[PDB]
Order: sequence, then structure tokens, then C-alpha cells
Amino acid sequence: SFDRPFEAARPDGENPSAHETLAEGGRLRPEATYTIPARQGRAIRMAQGEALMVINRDGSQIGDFWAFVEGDCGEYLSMEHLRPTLRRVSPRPGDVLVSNRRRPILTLLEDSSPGVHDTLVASCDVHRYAQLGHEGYHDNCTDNLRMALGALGLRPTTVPCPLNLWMNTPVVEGGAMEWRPPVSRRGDHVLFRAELDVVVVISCCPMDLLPINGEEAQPRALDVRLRPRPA
Amino acid sequence: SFDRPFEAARPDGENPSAHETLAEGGRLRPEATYTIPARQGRAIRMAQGEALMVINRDGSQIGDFWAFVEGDCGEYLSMEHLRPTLRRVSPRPGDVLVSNRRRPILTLLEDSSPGVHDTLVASCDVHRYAQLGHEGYHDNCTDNLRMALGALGLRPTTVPCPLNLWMNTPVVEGGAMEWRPPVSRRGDHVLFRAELDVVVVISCCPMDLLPINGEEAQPRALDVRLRPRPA
Ligand SMILES: [Cl-]
Ligand SMILES: [Cl-]
Ligand SMILES: [Cl-]
Ligand SMILES: [Zn+2]
Ligand SMILES: [Zn+2]
Repeated sequence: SFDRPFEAARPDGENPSAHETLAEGGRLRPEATYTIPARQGRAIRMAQGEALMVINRDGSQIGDFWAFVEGDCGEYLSMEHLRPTLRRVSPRPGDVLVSNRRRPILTLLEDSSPGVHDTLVASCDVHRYAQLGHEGYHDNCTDNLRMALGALGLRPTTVPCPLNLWMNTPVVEGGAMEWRPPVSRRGDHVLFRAELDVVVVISCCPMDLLPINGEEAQPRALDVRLRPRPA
Repeated sequence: SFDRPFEAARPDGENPSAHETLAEGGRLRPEATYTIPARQGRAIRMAQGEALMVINRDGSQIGDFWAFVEGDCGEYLSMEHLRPTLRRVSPRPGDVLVSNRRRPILTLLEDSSPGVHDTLVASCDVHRYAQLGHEGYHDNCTDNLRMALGALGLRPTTVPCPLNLWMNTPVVEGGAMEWRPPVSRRGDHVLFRAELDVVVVISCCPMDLLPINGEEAQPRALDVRLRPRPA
């Protein structure tokens, strides 16, 4: 039961994502690797023309992925706009990904995996875990988004649908959906080029009551590397 | 242009939706038939337990449909939460439709059509029409949402994905999406029961450059009728 209005920016609990940043201002160094720990989220600032590599180190982990325009969290990578622009349910290498203004925000340059991702499913939240029978607080992607932005002094005005990297949620004839383990492999990566200055947020999904992060249900970390704009 | 922040509440143009309401406060007289004009949007207040018929009078018209919690436009019927809750891409009669808090907001009670509706595609907007080659302002569902809420003194803080009633844009073999004419017929209706006090918004989609409102590409009106809460 709810006794207050919904607050997009307010976390329902805490983990180290509230206080720990990857680097000052989210500005990752060239030639460095960084890690989003298991069950946590982090924000990353990109300049136009830079490219971000996201690496599924252990091979079965989902990365809930968002991007916001620098200086405006009201404009963001938008799944419901991405789909009509591409005339496709999920992106492939070469696809330009748009914001809620239908302008380019990112390009998916590379994907070493079989290409299975999800754009249909909301980020997990305390309500999802309560409905799955969990008692007490559970780490969750929506809180990780809120905290990761907060750690850079930013405030979302809405929770967009994530791009669920490596998530395998097939829709079959009839419209039904299934929660299945991923088909990615150890070390698979995706590479995104920024088409605008952006703030990217990645949450290492902590879902451990369904097999979506692997049959073992043991959430793991993700590694990232930021490439500078080409010479 | 896009050197201003995106504003969820700000219409990009005007039509009579800015001004004209169905009834005072959007509070419909029970059992009276009202009409949302072609190309326009209107807001409708419903008390918990009341039900709303939406009638595709001419049979090929799409209705972009939203619902917000009364007193809190930050909580809304949410496509990306609807789908994991139902384990289905779109709803069918009997399905309880959830908000972005994963609690019931509406129940879909009846659908006389074959049950084809879209939950995947953003509401049309000025950017969509520009990209389809249109010159100047085109009526659009996003502006209709903004105006319809504004006409009641309300302001949205985000533009949720609509529930596109009667829209036939299936995901086909291999992941592509197709834009097809509706499979609804003259007089088809849906019936929703409010599970909370809500503000419903319906836009009669003005899309006339694709056959989604029928092969003739001639946008039409939609009728609505409220029934009172039961004993
Ligand atoms: Cl989930
Ligand atoms: Cl459209
Ligand atoms: Cl397939
Ligand atoms: Zn998650
Ligand atoms: Zn429309």
C-alpha cells in the first residue's frame, strides 16, 4: 500500500552506488578499465564521438542500460521511440538509437554476442521483488539508476525503460513472454558511440529469483572502457 | 531548438484540445455518450470502480490511451511494467493493467475485436511527422496528451508510452515490425474498469501518412461512455 506520490528520483534503499563513482564526474580515463560491481549501478559521462565498451566479463550478466542528454535528464534513450525508428524490436550493429526527441543519441557499433537483448521489460524495483516473494529490501536496477545519477549530483525526472543488455526474454506466437537464461558468452562486449554528450547509466541487474542472469542465479559484475573520439 | 531542455508538458502546437473539455472537470455524466473529435485528445476523470467504454465508431481508428493516478501524474499506466506482470506483450480481457508501481490501475474487461493492440510504439509527435516528410505543424498524439491534461489544469512530468488501441504493428519472424491496417470493425469497443481514482487521456491518432488508421488514411473520432461504480 502506498501513502505518498511516486518519486522517480528517490531510491527505496541504499547500496554503495549512492556514494561510489567510477571516476570524478563519471569521466573515465583513456586506456583504463572500470567495473560496475555486481548488484550496483554507475554513471559514465561521454563526449560526442567517444565510444563505450561494455563487457560481460563472466558471460551471463544482464546490464540495464540508460542514456541521458548531458544537462537534460528529460531527454533520454527511449525504447518506445527506438522501435518505430528502426522498425525493429531490438538493435543490431550499425543501428542508430534515438532519444525521446527521435534524434540520434547513440550508435550500436559492435556486438560480439548472438545479438539477443531486450527492450520490452521495465527495470526491476522493490515492487518486483516483493511480488516474487522476497522479504525485506532487495537491490534493484531502478534504485541503482537513481543512486548512480545522484552520485553525480543529477536527478532523473522519469525512469525510462532500460535497454536490457544480454537479456533473453523471448516473445512467442500469441504474445506470451518467457524469462530465459542469456545466450552470451564470457567476455562478450557491446560498443556504443555517443552521438551527443551524454550521461550513461549501467546497472548490473541483481535478479537472483529468476534465471535471467544465468541458471545459477548468481549476479556478477560488468567491465567498461571508454575510447576517446578518433583523431 | 534542441538547445532547450525537453519539456514533457509543453505542446509543440495547438488544436481545440487545449481549450475544450468533454464535461466540466472531465467528469462525464454516467451512461451518456461523448465524442473525442478526430485528431484531438480529451481527459476523463474516473472514480475507482467506474468503467469506461471506448468505441471505435467507424472501425479503423487508433486511440492512444493513457491513465494517470488522480492527484499524481508521476504514477501512470506503464507499458514496460504491464508486460512483465502479465508475461504478455499486450493485454486481453480479464487482465489487470499495472502502473509504474506494479499495482493495479485498470482492468481490461471487454474487447469485441480480435484483440490486436500495440504497447510497443511511442505516441506520434512533431518529430515523427517531420521525419515522414510533412511540412509545418501536424496534429499529434503527444501534443494531444499535453493539451488534454492542460485543459484540466494538470501537467504531466513524463510522456508515457501509450496503449495504442486497435493499432496493428506486429513483431514478425526475425524481429522486424510492420505497419498494417487495423483488424477492428465498425463499432468495436473495449471496456476498462478503474482500480484507482484516475485521469484517463485518449487521443484520436491523426496519423494520415501511414495506413494505421485504415488504408484510406482518413482519421476519425472515437466515442466514450462511463458507467457508474457497482454496489
Ligand atoms: Cl524483472
Ligand atoms: Cl507513429
Ligand atoms: Cl526469430
Ligand atoms: Zn534488474
Ligand atoms: Zn498518434
